[PDB]
Amino acid sequence: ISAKDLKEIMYDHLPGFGTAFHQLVQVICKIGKDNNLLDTIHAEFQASLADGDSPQCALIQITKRVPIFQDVPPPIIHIRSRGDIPRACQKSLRPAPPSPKIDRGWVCLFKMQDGKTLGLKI
Amino acid sequence: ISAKDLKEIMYDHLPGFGTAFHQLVQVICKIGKDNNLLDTIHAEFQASLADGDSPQCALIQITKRVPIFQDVPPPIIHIRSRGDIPRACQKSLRPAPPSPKIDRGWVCLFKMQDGKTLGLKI
Amino acid sequence: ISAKDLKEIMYDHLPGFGTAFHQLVQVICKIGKDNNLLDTIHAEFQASLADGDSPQCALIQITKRVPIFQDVPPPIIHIRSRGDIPRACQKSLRPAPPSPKIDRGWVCLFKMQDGKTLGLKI
Amino acid sequence: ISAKDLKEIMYDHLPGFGTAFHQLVQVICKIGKDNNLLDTIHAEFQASLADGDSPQCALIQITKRVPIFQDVPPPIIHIRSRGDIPRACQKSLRPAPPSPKIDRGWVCLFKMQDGKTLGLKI
RNA sequence: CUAGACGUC
RNA sequence: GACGUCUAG
RNA sequence: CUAGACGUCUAG
RNA sequence: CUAGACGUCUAG
Repeated sequence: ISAKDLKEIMYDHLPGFGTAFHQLVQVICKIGKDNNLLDTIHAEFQASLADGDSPQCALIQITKRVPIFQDVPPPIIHIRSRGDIPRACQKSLRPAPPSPKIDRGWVCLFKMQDGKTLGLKI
Repeated sequence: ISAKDLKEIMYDHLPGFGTAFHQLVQVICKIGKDNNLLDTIHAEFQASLADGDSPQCALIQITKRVPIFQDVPPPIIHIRSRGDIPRACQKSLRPAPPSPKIDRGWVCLFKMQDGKTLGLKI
Repeated sequence: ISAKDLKEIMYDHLPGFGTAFHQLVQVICKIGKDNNLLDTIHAEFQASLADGDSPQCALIQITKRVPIFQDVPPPIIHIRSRGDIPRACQKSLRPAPPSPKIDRGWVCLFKMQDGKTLGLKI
Repeated sequence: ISAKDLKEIMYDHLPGFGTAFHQLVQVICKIGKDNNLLDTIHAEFQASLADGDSPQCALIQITKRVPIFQDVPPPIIHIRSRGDIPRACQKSLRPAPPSPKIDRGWVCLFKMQDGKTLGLKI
């Protein structure tokens, strides 16, 4: 399975667009492709859904049960302005703690070119 | 001159915990113990230290300068989940080439019960 | 200044290997890198040395004088056994209090897979 | 294939008792066992048989063709008297060079507890 | 771990 | 500054 | 020269 | 164990 196919598959289950969970889909598929775990993640998403878990719940479970998400920091994405971040994410931005953890809700860190940093927290 | 004393000596010089180099210590000491070459391995480790080599570089020198590490394949270590691999090792896992060699940086091969196989590469 | 460069600078002034101060160097450089205080830490280290303080004293003064080490808790490090902690650090290990502070000598917290927790205290 | 079964497969081709070659069978099976090379060693034993080589010759072909036997030293076997060595081996004992190698005919080293040492050379 | 060469915003 | 590949210790 | 041997060395 | 190379000795 490809990262794009899993992204699309996870998306078709998500309500709205550009929410924190879409960003999390992006992060999960990115890191998962980077260490050849797309397969396992796919399996876990499917399991979780089949178990009656909501897709957001499933994604969170991936963050907690897939080992790579315990060891990687939330990815840093460089952006231009705070307005580049989708509106559904706006009210979910907050100053980053010393060690933000993916399995504790930290999807990514938005590092702006003027120095500012805002974390995306679920 | 025991595998444990050598393990402890090497660990005492290394930064971090559960890193690729700790695992490499494990492999080096296993093979050395298995063929009574511990003394040699030790001699080479301190010779390298005497050359100004980093402890990491020294372990690598062991693999390059002691001939047996040219002849044995990276060991296969069977594990249940990928989460049995230490956190520091996670970002060093990658698909194995056809004939991976220890003296080229391939510490070991992790065989997962789900079929997956990933090599540990420095 | 990069964390690795600062790490080597600080190491070059430290006696022995795998002491509590080596691990403390690792902690200081890790956190300092996590928020660009590398410059500040470097300046502080160098000023202290020029004033005639031992490098050990300089490191401790860092934990006391640089504000980040009063806002962050001692990092938690996952390891398998107590025998993974370097020998020079062994007699410096002890049960952790409720709120260990970096500026009070608490370098890191070792979390073992047996549940047990040991702090490294200077 | 276990070390004992292969030991026997190798024995069943050998004449006499307590010969240098029975001892060599032991050395080969030990080393192959220690580095999990029993399968390949076996494979070479029959390849040699398929060439029409004498079984003794076949074993020597193992020493020549599987690389590890260039790199592990002849094993030290501790004994009490020279009369502890099987008689068929007596006529093959002689002083050991600084670095005796298995692929050059040095099966093992007989070490007396008084310190004196005799090599077994085919 | 580190060095060299090359590629990418 | 962040990545990638190859090579070497 | 031929044939039996013993040593040394090389090779499988 | 086997084959080469080189010496040596013994015999015819």
